[PDB]
Amino acid sequence: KRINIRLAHPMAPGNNVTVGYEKFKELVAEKSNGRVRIQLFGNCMLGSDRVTMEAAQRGTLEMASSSSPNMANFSKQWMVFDLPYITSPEHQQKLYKAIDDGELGKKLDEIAASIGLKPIMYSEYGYRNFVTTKKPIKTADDLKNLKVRTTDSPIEVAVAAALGMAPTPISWGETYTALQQGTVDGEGNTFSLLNDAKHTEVLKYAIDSAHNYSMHLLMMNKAYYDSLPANVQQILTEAGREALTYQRSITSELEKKAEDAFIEQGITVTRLSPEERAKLVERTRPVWDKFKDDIPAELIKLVQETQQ
Repeated sequence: KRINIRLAHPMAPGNNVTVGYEKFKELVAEKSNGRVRIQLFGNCMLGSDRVTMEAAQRGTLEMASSSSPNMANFSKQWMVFDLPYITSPEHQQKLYKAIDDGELGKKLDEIAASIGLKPIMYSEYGYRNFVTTKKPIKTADDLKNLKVRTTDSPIEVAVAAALGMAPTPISWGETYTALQQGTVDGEGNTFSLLNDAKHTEVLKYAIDSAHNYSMHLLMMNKAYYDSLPANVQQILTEAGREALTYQRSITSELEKKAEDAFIEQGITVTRLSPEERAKLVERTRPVWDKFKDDIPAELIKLVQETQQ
């Protein structure tokens, strides 16, 4: 008989992550001649990122996708990815290869297995960049004393404080109002999201700080995966790997288009000098020490090895 597999995620129609999951669904049905069907539950239809991931861990749902920062709720080891300047866009190809094929990908599988999960796709999300409403930012010093919106992420807060900024955690839904009303001076996020949410309407300045990286992790319940016939496991594995090839590339293209949209809307986008980049790196490096007790040195090293 048919195998029906539920996949919950929090993302909206047309989003880079949502569309990777559509390709995954398509590829599963092709490779299986229709025997296996992924049923998509996007847009938090089955609950928040956290609720649907816990369902996947406990086995009341087959698959779910969570952002790498939210995965830190299940194991703080996932914070390795959030550490400021642990990776940079220059080296992304080597990062993907390590995650997909390498010792890094093996270590992550171990971590996922310890919390009841099997990784299927490490969907690209991308790098966050600082933006402001009124205060020109072109250098690392321009950041000092900025009131900046953050999420609840510990690393986000510490990065802001390390740079001399005053972090204010504000929910996403409240952030546009806060910028418009001036309770914060700026934020840090992807160009794609800022453009898609039209934060660009209130922003005037951007720098290519690339000070945080994230992914969206599609996981299957490990016991469920282990209960499947080898040919089905391989279909899922292959489909996720193949879907990821497109999703990674689509994400890059969308980010380029978003940056173009910033410039078309009159936003000044400053490409930081080597000197200024070096200042952001060195100012934020002390954050790693604040979090190293929950992040194994071996995992940090594996990620670092992808950047050389």
